[PDB]
Amino acid sequence: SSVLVLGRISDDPASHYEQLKPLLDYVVPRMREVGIRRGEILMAPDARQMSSYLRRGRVDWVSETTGAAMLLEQRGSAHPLLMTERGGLRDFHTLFFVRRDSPIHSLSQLRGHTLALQNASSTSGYLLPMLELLRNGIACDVLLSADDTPARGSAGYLMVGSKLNVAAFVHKHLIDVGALSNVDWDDERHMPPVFKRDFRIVHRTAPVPRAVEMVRTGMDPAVEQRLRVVLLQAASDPKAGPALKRFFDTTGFRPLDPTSRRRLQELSAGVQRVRDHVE
Repeated sequence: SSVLVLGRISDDPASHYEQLKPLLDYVVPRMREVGIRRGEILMAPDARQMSSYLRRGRVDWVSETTGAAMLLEQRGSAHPLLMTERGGLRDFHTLFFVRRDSPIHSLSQLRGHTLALQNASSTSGYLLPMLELLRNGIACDVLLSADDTPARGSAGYLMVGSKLNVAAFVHKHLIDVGALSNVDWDDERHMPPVFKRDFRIVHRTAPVPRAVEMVRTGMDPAVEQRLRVVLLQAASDPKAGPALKRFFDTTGFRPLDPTSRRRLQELSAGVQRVRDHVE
């Protein structure tokens, strides 16, 4: 509580540490006037455990994609501070893709076929695609392995972890359809051009805001206000551009406007619906 703890949900803590530390080092000295003296990094493996840390006060601030953010909010653990723009983009969406040779040409044809998804905390790799299926009445059962097959008339999904794995499993004929964000699609670490050229897009979800800064339930109001101000000013401060670069290429923060708020509400309902019906 004289300590500011920055975190994120992470399956690779050793590598995401470097993305958080620079910005934290920029932030902490500018927070002295509200009682902050030092900064710490605490990451968690999924949204459930991050919520626990949030609720117990072990983490103060996380920067997340908006579906993941709403998981945190729904679990009583955090609330939005600022909207975050990354890679020059305020928004993103999910796309579904197949091998070009695939008999699949539309979302509806997922019925009877498999879907590669990322992890349960992924906005673009889990929450958006499942929501889209729910919306189209397309049942999707968890499959246990790559030998497991969907129900006739339902889709089934296989959790493969990484974004590269979604692309890999689909390229190699192990799964019929993959889900990635439009942004991951043009990112060569996650969608290698040797795979991409064999793929075809068959469906796009509506866009959502890309990311949000969230702060924990019970944060002291003054610390909250000052962190907000600091982050708002960081964008236009050359002393922060390198750290912002590292902070998932953050190119912008902006206030929660009524539009972004209602879009988060919409998203939250949708995420609550995924959660309710994929328990």
